Amino acid sequence: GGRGENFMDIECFMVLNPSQQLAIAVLSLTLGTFTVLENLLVLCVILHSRSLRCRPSYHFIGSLAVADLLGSVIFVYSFIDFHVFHRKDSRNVFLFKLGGVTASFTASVGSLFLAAIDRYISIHRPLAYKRIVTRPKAVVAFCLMWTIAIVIAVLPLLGWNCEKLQSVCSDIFPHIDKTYLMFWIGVVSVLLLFIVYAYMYILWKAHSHAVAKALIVYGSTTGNTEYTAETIARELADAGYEVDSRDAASVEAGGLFEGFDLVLLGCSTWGDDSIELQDDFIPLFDSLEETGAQGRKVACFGCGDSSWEYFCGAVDAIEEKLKNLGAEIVQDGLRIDGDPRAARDDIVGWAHDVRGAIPDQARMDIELAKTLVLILVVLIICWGPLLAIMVYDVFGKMNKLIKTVFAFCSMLCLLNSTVNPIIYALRSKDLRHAFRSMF
Ligand SMILES: Cc1cc2nc3c(=O)[nH]c(=O)nc-3n(C[C@H](O)[C@H](O)[C@H](O)COP(=O)(O)O)c2cc1C
Repeated sequence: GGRGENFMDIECFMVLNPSQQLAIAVLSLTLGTFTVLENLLVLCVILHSRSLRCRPSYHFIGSLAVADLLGSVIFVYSFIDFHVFHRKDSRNVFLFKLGGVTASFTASVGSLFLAAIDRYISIHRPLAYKRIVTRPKAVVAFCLMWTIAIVIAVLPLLGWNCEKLQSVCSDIFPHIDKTYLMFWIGVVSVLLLFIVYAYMYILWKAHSHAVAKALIVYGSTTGNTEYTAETIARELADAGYEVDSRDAASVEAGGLFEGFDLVLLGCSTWGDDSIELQDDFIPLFDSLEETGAQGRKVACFGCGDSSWEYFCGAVDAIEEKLKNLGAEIVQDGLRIDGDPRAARDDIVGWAHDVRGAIPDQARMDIELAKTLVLILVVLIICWGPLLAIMVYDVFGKMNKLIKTVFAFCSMLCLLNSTVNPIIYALRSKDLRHAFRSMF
């Protein structure tokens, strides 16, 4: 060529111009540069803090984030190198760009593979897991994995080709050998098929010991016990519980506590002359034996005022019935005098003591399993469609329609690298603190 065989030179069927050309250009460039910076931000907090670069779990995030960065950098580079300067790509300069993107996804799948192995060791060798998967072990596994990932990108650059082999070309990518894609597609397809199976088994094994779901049922008229429950809700949410907070007026007692292994009942006391539970709680209290409390871990809280004869008599009545039902009361009830906002240190302190009802390792294994499946599903949603396009290319021919959706499916591949740093921020509670360490 000619017009040039250039990276990001797609068929570009244009419904509207030049607003599309102008607006999509700025939009796509801004999206790309945002990714490079936000994945550069993830790379920073990890290398910056020692409490994380010694963890084997952050050798997994850092690997993903530098894979996301390798691709987002190639995106912005090739976008500004062609849509702004209109420069031409030779054979090697083209394959290097494409190989970089290919390497970014390879290492991403390779990282999810190593994570599955770590979880398999945690499942099969829970006792000695800490001494098996160590910082020097994790570095070697990831360094090896990247060299295997890089090698595949360079293989096309180096040997496999249309030009060098005079082989059948790919209808999507210039210079690319069709039989190389079969090898590439098959390798990642097998790995992903295993990772999908593994991540399901990992998550299933993580629920065999414990689920990490807390239930909070509160009865409140003024809102003091609602504020108390919402405060307890966020402390348990940070500590790795899937917290479900419900007003007593909206629940049915039958089988209420099923599926939860921590249940926190809160109720205010309204003894005008006697002792009475908050009215929305009474229906639950009267049918409490239907909830499934026997053997379950529970604890009570409630707002009251000491100038009444029976200070927080409601939590007394609930705890006594929970004892009579064979519930496992984890600790003594929280009794808040006066305004709960003026006693927040106790509410948070109590929630911290209740937190230990389920061991840290069980909750941590569940959020690790939950986090991995989210990374995986996002990766299948974004990169999946593009892979399906490449499958259409190798076996049979393309279609005019598949060449058009490819322009938008390839943009899905980019926003996978943008939401992964967002996923790390929402689930890795330690990364948030390391971030705030640098203000
Ligand atoms: C009519 C009335 C009766 C009350 N009786 C008691 C009581 O017997 N024992 C107690 O500890 N507090 C009693 N209180 C105080 C409430 O429990 C207190 O106002 C509580 O903070 C309100 O809870 P809530 O806003 O979450 O519904 C009573 C308050 C009122 C207005």
